[PDB]
Amino acid sequence: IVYKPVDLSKVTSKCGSLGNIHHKPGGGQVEVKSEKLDFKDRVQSKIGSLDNITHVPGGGNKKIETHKLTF
Amino acid sequence: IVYKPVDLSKVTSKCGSLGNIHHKPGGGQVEVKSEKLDFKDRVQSKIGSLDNITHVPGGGNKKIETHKLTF
Amino acid sequence: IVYKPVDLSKVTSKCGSLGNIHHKPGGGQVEVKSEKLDFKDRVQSKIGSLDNITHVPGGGNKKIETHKLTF
Amino acid sequence: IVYKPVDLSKVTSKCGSLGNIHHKPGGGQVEVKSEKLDFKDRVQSKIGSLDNITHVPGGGNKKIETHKLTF
Amino acid sequence: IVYKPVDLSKVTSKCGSLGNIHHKPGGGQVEVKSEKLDFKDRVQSKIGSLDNITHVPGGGNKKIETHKLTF
Amino acid sequence: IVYKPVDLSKVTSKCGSLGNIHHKPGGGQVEVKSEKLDFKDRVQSKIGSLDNITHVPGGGNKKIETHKLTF
Repeated sequence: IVYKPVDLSKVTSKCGSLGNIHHKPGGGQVEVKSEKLDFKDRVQSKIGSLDNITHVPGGGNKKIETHKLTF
Repeated sequence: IVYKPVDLSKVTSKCGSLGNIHHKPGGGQVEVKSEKLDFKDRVQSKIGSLDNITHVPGGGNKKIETHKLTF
Repeated sequence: IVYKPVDLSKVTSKCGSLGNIHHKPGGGQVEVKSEKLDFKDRVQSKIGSLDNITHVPGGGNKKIETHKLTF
Repeated sequence: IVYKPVDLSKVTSKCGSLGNIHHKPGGGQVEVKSEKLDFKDRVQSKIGSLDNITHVPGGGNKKIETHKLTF
Repeated sequence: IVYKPVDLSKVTSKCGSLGNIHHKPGGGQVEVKSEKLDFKDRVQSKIGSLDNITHVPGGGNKKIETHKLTF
Repeated sequence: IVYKPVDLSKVTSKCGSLGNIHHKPGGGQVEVKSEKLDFKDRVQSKIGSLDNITHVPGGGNKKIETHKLTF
């Protein structure tokens, strides 16, 4: 008996933002005028911000491999 | 007995935003005038913001492999 | 018996923000005038920020390998 | 003779107001205008009050346990 | 002789107001106008009150257990 | 003779006001205008009060345990 299985395989994930091109983003003009507003609860505001924000709770890998030879 | 299976396979996921081109996005003009608004509850606001935001809780890989030879 | 299996395989995750190009981002103009606003709860505000922020609670690897020969 | 009984039991009372959620109660508007009323006997009045009041004359526990071995 | 009874039981009372959600109750408007009323006897009055009131004279637990071995 | 009974049981009362959430109670508006009222007996009045009051004449525990071995 000759037992010579070969694994050359690939298992791949490419997830999120990959290989994107952003050429001169936000070259324009933003004007905000606010006089006398009242806010009674939470405010989240972004004006002209252009941040890059990444969250990756994923992307984990398992390899499990079992060999048994019983004579 | 000769046992010689060969695995050259590929398993691939490409998920989200891959290989996109954004050329001069947001080259225009944004004007916001707000006098005397009143807000009783949460406000979330974006003006000309243009952020890149990526969340990936996915993209995890499992390989499970098992071999037995019984004689 | 000859038992000579071969594994040359790859298990790979590419998750988050990879190989992106940002060329002259935020070259434009942001003006904010805010006179006499009132805030009774939490404010979070970003103006022209352009931050890079990464959270990676993921990306963990397990390899489990088992061998037994019983005679 | 082997006398090995086992009690892992639970006797539980959950009585009154438990695990309730009250989100922004009384967020509205109450106006009371009274000009020239006359009251010849006891007045008890609540306007917009929103109190929490708890009376617990109950909720007591009794355990009685008795063993006898007679030979 | 082997005497090994097992009690894993649960006896539970859940009485009153449990696990309720009240979301923005009393968010509206109440107006009371009273010019020249006359009251000859006791007045009890609630306007927009929204109180939480709990009375629990109940909710008591009694466990009685008895063992005897006679030989 | 082996006499080895086991009690790991629980007797529990949870009575009154437990694990409740009150989020922003009484965030609204209360106005009381009273010109020239007359009161000839006791007045008890609450306006916008929002009190927490607890009375616990209950909640007592009694445990009685008895053993005898007679030979």
